[PDB]
This record gives sequence, C-alpha cells and structure tokens, in this order.
Amino acid sequence: SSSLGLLEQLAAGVQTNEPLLLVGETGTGKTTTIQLLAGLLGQKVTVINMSQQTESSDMLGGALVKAVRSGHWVLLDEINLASLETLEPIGQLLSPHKNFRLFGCMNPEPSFRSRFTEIYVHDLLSIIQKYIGSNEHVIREVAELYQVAKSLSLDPHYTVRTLSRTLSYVTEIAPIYGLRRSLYEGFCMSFLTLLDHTSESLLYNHVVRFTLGNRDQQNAILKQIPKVPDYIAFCHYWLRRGQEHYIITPFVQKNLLNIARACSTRMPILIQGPTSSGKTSMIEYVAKKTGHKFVRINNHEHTDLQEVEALRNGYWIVLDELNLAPTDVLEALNRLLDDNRELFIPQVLVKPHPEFMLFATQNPGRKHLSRAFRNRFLEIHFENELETILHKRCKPSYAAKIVQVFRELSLRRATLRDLFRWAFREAVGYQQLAENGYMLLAERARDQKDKLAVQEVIEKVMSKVVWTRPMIRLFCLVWRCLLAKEPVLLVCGKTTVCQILAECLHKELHIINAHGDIIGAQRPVRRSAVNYSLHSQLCEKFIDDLIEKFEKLNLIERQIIKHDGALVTAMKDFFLLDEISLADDSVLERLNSVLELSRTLTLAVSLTAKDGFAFFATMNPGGKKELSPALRNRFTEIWVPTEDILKIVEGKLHNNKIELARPLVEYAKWHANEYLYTDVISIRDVLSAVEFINACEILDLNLVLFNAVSMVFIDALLASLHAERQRCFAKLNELAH
Repeated sequence: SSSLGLLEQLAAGVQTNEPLLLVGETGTGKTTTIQLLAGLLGQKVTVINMSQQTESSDMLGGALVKAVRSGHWVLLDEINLASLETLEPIGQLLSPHKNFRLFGCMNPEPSFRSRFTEIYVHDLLSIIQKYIGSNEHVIREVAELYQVAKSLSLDPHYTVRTLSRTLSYVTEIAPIYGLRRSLYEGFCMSFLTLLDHTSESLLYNHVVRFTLGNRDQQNAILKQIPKVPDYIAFCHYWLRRGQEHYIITPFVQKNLLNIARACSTRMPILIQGPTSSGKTSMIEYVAKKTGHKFVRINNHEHTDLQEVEALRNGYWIVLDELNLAPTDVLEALNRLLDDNRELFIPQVLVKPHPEFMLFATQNPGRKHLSRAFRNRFLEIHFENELETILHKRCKPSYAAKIVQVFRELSLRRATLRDLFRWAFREAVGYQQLAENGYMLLAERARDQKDKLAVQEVIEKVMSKVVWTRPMIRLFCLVWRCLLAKEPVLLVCGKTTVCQILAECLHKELHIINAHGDIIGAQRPVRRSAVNYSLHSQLCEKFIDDLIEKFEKLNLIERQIIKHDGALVTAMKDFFLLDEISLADDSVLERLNSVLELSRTLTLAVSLTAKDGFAFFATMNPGGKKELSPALRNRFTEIWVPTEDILKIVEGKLHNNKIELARPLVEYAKWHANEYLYTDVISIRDVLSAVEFINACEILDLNLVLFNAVSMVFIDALLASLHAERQRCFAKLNELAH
C-alpha cells in the first residue's frame, strides 16, 4: 500500500509535467521510479548518477540534452550530494519537448530544492518469498529469516536491504555446495561479518540451526563433503572455482582467512582495518591457492589514471589504500563499478573471468571514504595469543612478561609493531637487559617525564664538535637505531647529532628542508649539449646536414633527445628530511611505502633497494600538523630537551678567558626569568655570546662581558626598559648621518 501511494504520487506528478524528487534511506525510490516507469510504459530510465561527474558532463561538452531531444526519463539521482550544478536547474527552468520525465531522486540546496515538487518516501515474508522461492521446511525458514530481520532490532549497523543481497547470495550458493539451512547460515555469515558481538551470531545460527534440525547438527553443518562434491575446492564450507608460502596461520588468522574465502567465490569486496595486520597478507595467502596473483595497486595520495591488465588477464587486482584516493580515480573507479567487468578507455570493455576484485580502506579523519562506496560492495572488517605469536617470529619468561607488560601498559594508559621491534631488537639473554631494552624502546617516545616514570614503574613490576651529557642520550639512541636500521624520527641539537653520526659512520648526509617530489623523483628536461654533439660528429664518419648524411649512410639519438631524486640519490646514504611534519602527503605516502622493512621507487615503476638509506628525519614540536598515527608510529621517534651549561661554555670559550661566562651564565638566567619569563638557558643566545666573548680583541674582561651582554641580551630587550637596562646593568654589576 505504501508502494501504491508512492506510485500514485509519482503518477500525479507525471501527469502535470513538474519536477519531482524523493528523499529517503533505501536506494529504492529509484527502484520505485524504474518500476512505475516500465509499469506505465518505460520511456528510458536515463539514470544519471549525478554525484561524480560534477557539473558539465551532465549538461554539455550532454546526457540531459540527449534525453530532452530523445524522450528518456532523467532520473537525476543523489542530488543531495552534488556541487553547484545549477545549470541543471536552469534547464529545468527552461520548461522544446513532448513528454520528458525529470524524476530526480534525492536521499536525505536552497533554490534547486525549492523548485522541484518533492514527495518524500515513507512483509519481509513477501520479499523473502520473491527472493527465495525454492518446502514447508523452507516456510519455517521464511519464519526464521523473518526472525532475523526482526531481530535486526538487537542494537546502518546491519541496515535494511543488506538482507536483500544476503538472500541473493543465498540463492547463489544454494545448489552450489549448499543445504538451504546451510545457505541461510552463509547469508547470516555475511550479515554478521562486520559486527560487535557474536551473540547475534549465536542467535542467527540458533534460528538457522533450529530450521536445519544440535552440537552434532552444527558439526553436520561442517560436513563439507557433499558440499565439495560438485572448480578447485578449498577446505571446509568452501569449494571455490579453479602454491603455498612461509605464511604460517594461527587460529584467528585462519578464521578471518576462511571469512575472506567465503567471500571469495561469489562476485566487489572491500576489507578495512589496520594496515600492519596484513590485509593483503591474507589476500595473497588465499591467492596462493591459485585463484590468481595479488596485484596490489598501492595508490598513495595523488595516484592518477596512469597507474586493465587484471581486467584482461586474471591476476586479481586490489586497488589498495583507497581511503586516500586522489578524488577522481575514485570517481572513475566507481564508474567502473557500474558495469561488472567492462572498462572503456580510448577500447570498450574487458568482461573478465574470475580472479577477485578486492579493495582495502583503513581503520576509520584523513579523507573518509564514500558511504555510497561503502554500500556498493560486500564489505569486510578485521594476551596469550600474543604470547604464542611472538614465540616463533622472535626467538619462557622474558617473552611472556613482555606481553604481560603490554597488557600492563594498556591497563595504565603503544604500538605492538614496536613490541616486535622490542623483541627482535632485544639480543639480551638477560631479563634485566631485556627489561632495559623494552624500557628504552618504550622510553623512546616520551613526550613527558610523567608517563615515562609511569612506564618505568610498570616495567619495574616486571670531529669538529663538542661532547655533552644531555645530548649523549640522543646520540646513543640514534646510534643504536642506526645499527637496527629502523626508521628514526626526532621531535636543541638535532642536526648536530645527525652530522655527528655522519661524521662517525663516514657517510654523505644528504639533508633537505621542509616545503618535494624531487626528494623522491624528478622529471626535468634532459643542460650542456652544444659542442658535445659537434665533437661527436667530429668523431664520426663524414653540421646538421652532415649528421643527416651520416644517418643515411647513439650520439645522434642522444642529440635528438635534447628520474633522479633525493632518497634515490641516497639510495645511490642517509636522508635527513628535516621538519617532516610540514612535508608533503603523497611523498609521505611513498615514504610510508619506503618505511616498513623495504624500499620502493614508485616511478612504469620499480622498487628501490636499501644499503643504509636511513630516513633519519626530524620534526620539531608544537601549520604543525602531525602525520597519520601510523606514519608517526611507523618510525621510531625520539624526544629531547644547570651549571654544566656553564661548563659547556667553558669548553666553548677561549683559552684563559674564564669567569666571564660564569657571570654570563647567571646573567642569562636573570635575563631569562626577567625578560620572557621561563627557565630555559636559551643556548642560541649564550652561544653567540661565547662567540663574541672569545672574539673579544680588546682587554678589560668585565668590559668585554659588558659590551657582550649589551650586544646579545640587553639591547635586544617603554623608556623604563632603559631603566631596566640599568637593572640589567645591575645584574651585570652584580656579575662585576
């Protein structure tokens, strides 16, 4: 009756030659539209999904023009996510024609949406009958499926028409390795793929299991024998269409692997979550069973269309990292999700056989993906467990207590990738040494001494340069992380320690400044060429005409022809891309690809090696926008900062020339608390002061310090400051055209 009402409303609209929309939540006002279109006659459903091709491609260059000359139905869908394409409202305001149909379709504009006479949109056994068809057993199953869509109220979040696609897939794998009860369980499986608690899975198997016939019956659901009797089969509840690795599989891994496998016989599919957990690791572990090869198209941040071979052949592609899509290959890729496997690029289609068509967003606000895209594909999401897991990928109590300390840290407040770093790093053979190892690795990122002391207690529950104490506990950490060759950020002494290490480990520290592709790659014109070609013709048999005569009868081609980059030149070293927070994104994307235990040269591309190509970067604290918390966590960071400042100046000063700094130290202290009040020694100032003090070509030491602190601190600071200069001079005298 609701469909009767909407159809009558659309009839009343269509008789009047007006505009009409329908905002709702189902994506089936278009189904009602095409339904009533054909049920009246069906002119042509020109269903222009007007959310991707922004404003011209609808209008001109046009589909609406071809309609208004033709006589189709202009089903402008998704006008509630568009741009200012108000030329379409102008074309509405034009109304030559005979009978058009501009029956647009919103989905919940101050003048477009105020010019279209809208009509909002407002029994599962019936649609369950029309979907299922193929006993009174199945009538009890109709009651079961209705109980499932009724227990939808057990909380988007398992929304409405997910049951429709589930019934379609149950019809799909129905005779193809399925009991009807088993097929219902499979449909339920992909009703609770992305969920929170398996009590819904308990009740779903409970209703489906009851319809089937219990623990012996649930084991009889695991009888894959007549299922696989029918296409290279898989293990259990699994017989797909038609070798191994060192990819060893635990319990939960085998569970999610069987999940993705249960997806991978139907034909789109998306798989979101944490990147370090190996989504394509599982995808290629299943591709090891020769569905295809795992062509991981790793779109970083501005991957363009130059990045169909998997459409022609097999070699199952994965447009990975599509969260950070470059905003139009997402749109043309969704245009490739209109047809099944037809790709028009000028040249028409592919129509593939089955390999896969998987995809991988991330754990979801760095450019959140489309919910229309997140509702156009059969999506997916993914202590002593860790105690066992580390026992092989690393070399009884050292390992167990580290996992317990990870648990302890969670209770207190932290990436376990760094726990693997802690494991494989610790060459200890000693519980105290391993304690210090997990300590310092945890004491890497200490942005404050509070949490540092807290984690210390939690673990307790288990040359041209100048040496310095408070930077030795940065230089030692960078030396150790260099030996491990881990990625090393730094968040006061930064470039000093970097050049210190490049002094010690004799190397070529190619440095860089913030604000970029040529840090990674360059595409310049290919400078000095002129007399080189003249001598190359002078060293050839038998002038441009002379060169042409020689061609008629390498250097000649080189003349007619008239890649390099920073980490690449470092690949040819250590790349110290300082101020990394204000770096690029796509460069940071490929650097994330450069990061995890492997390098890559995403040029037609290749993969670079690494001989010690350290990204020994830096980024000072505080447009100081940090990176992704992965991209922070993918690098082993380090944080950094008395009378020894005076001792340091004593090293920094001239030969005798001593006690002026002992005045100048406290003079800087009183200047610090007085002017711009904070207890920081401000060692740029004291350094330049020691520079001029050791540059004192005059005598009378106190006058040298007088003119010095006049030059650096004092005169830098109303007219009362003049008075305060005297006060400053007081602290000086207290230290005394």
